[PDB]
Amino acid sequence: MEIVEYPDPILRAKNKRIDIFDENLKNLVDAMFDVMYKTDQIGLSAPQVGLNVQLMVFNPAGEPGEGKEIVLVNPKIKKYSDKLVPFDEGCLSFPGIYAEVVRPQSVKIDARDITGERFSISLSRLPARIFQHEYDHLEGVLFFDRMTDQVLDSIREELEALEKKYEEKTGLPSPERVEAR
Ligand SMILES: [Zn+2]
Ligand SMILES: [Zn+2]
Ligand SMILES: [Zn+2]
Ligand SMILES: [Zn+2]
Ligand SMILES: [Zn+2]
Ligand SMILES: [Zn+2]
Repeated sequence: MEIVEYPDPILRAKNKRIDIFDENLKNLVDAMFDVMYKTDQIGLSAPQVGLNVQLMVFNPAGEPGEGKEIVLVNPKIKKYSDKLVPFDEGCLSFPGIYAEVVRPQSVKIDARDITGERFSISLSRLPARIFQHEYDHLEGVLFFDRMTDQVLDSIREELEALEKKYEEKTGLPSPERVEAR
C-alpha cells in the first residue's frame, strides 16, 4: 500500500462510484483504515491510496479504539454551514506542507455504509474539517485550491519542489503546475 502525493494524476481524476458492496469493498475499507491509523489520520479517501473511487474511511477520534469507525461510500455533502473558519490545514499528499484554509464550520452528509445502506450525519469542529478535506479529494480538489492567493504564494515553492519530484521520479512532465494559478 502507498499514499499518492502531489502532483500524481490519480489525486485529480474522476472517482467512480461504487455498487458492489462485497467481501472486497470491506477488505479495502479495512486496509484503508489501518493506513489511516498508521498515519495518525482522522479520515482518508481512496484516491489518496491509489484507487480512484467514491470511498471514505473516517473516525472522529482519529485514534485506535476511540470514536467510531465510519465508512462513507459515495458521500455527498447536503449542507455546508454559513459560519466558516480558519485552520492551519495539512495533507498526506503534501508532506510537511501546512498553510491556512477557510472551510464551513459544520456539514450535513449522506452516504452509504459498507452494506450500501443510506445514512446521514452531521459534524462540526475538527471532524467536519477533516471530512471536508477528504471530501475534496473524492472530487479531484486539493486543499491549496481552497487557499487565498497570499497563502498559496507562501507554499508555491514547496509545491514546485513536489512537481519537480514527480518529474524526476516518473520521467513525465508534471500533469499540473501551481504556476497555472
Ligand atoms: Zn505498499
Ligand atoms: Zn486490519
Ligand atoms: Zn493521533
Ligand atoms: Zn487525507
Ligand atoms: Zn489531503
Ligand atoms: Zn515557478
